[PDB]
Amino acid sequence: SPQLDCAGRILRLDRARVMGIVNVTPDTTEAAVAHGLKLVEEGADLLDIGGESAPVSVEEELRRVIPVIEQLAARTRVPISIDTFKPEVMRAAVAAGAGMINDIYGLRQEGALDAAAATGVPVVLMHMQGEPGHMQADPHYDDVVAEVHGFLVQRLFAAEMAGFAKKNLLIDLGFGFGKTTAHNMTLLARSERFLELGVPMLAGLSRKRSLGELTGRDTPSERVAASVAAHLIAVQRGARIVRVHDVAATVDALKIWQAVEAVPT
Amino acid sequence: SPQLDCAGRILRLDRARVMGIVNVTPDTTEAAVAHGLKLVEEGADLLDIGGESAPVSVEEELRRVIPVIEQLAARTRVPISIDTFKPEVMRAAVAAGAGMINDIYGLRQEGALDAAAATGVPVVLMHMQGEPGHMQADPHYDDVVAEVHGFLVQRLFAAEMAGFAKKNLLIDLGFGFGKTTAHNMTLLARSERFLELGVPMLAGLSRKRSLGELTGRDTPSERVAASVAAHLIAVQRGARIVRVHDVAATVDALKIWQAVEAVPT
Repeated sequence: SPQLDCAGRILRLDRARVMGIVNVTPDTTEAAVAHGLKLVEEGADLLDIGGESAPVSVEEELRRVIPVIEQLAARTRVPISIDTFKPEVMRAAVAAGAGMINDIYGLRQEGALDAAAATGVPVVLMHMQGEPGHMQADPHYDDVVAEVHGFLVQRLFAAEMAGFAKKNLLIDLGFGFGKTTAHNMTLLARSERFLELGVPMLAGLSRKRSLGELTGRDTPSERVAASVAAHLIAVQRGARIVRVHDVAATVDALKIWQAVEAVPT
Repeated sequence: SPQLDCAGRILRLDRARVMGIVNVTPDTTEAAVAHGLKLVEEGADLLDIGGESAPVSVEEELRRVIPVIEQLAARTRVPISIDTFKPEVMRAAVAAGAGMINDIYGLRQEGALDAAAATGVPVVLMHMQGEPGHMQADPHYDDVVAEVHGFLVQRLFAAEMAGFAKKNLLIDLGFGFGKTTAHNMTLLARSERFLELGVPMLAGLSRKRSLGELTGRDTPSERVAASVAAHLIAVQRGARIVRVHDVAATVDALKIWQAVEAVPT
């Protein structure tokens, strides 16, 4: 069973780990720092800091996330991830204490590939159809599994060629990003097939629109039970990190699961 | 796909069904009926009416549950189950419109076997160590799976000898009833073993103390996420009815499960 060296903060991947979501959007720094610490006390094994909400300028993104990373790094021991697709924010976040990069664009932004390689921290390669801010309105796939797989194969290849070590790579199937409810459930059901790529898999389905379509819950905050069910299924099918808003609820569910899995067959 | 004929109210078991818990305890009648109606609109496929809390006298148990069954039967189309171990309560409830008997004692109360046979409604044979009103302080099992199996085999045969048709029998592993948290997790993990009995399996772990022990939650109403996880796992391992307090939450989880399972492997 592998583990991540998150710039010195080790995260074992023998069991599923919970990544809490800390969005810094309008002081706002103290509120976000408090929010992360409260997620840690609820059981979060790591925190994901993001400054996007009009897309956010690099200067504003840096002003939003750097103080929150600096402070959380000094006030918790869990790995602190930076949720950005921009190379300057990757370099600066890591310099302020981030030990992981979570990139919705899959290092496809100009300079992101080389910048993330040079930081030496683990990087999550997400799949999305489209570009940050412009997701496909009518997503389409001949074979959503094969295309998401093919994309990940080539980003992983680019990462290796750009100088990455394999221990520093994760994949994320990117539920919700340019995908219908059918695409999402199909990827989730066949998600175990992506384990053949040999890197840990991160899954994020927290309060996603597809969960609401299936259950009829139009309000995202009413989608807690479905998110717990979704992340449990993702974990059963090989996801070893789950990115969630509802940390305590996900933590509780994983405890039931771990106890069930410990029984010898 | 099998089904229960609950005194004329058909309950299909092609997918897991949600049984809502309606406890009638001290106008308490109008409150319980309203609560039953609310569980139905939240999605409950059937309701379980019980008058126990100190053991309750038969006169009081009937005074509590009969009006609630009569009225709920007249205002919903769902099966109404009576949660009792007592023969008189079984006969009166079924005559008042109950279409199922849910028995913690496994028809072991004096006269229960013959009384329930004569009603003609499906009956849940639960396993418990101990007696109604006196639960075991230190439950023990050499082999909890084999012993729960052996018990259920014998209750099914005794029911067979009393005249039951198989369509009128379900089993219930009785999580929490004369069981440590460890016993519960072993039974839950290996619960698929009991599908060989050839009858539908009902699972109830809603807000149970064992979930609090696994998660650290002292408040039972703080145990929803763990109840959702437990019941999803129970359904994945063969339970086709789940008995729950948090109906809307469990329904939302089961819809996610069904959507994932509909994808072709």
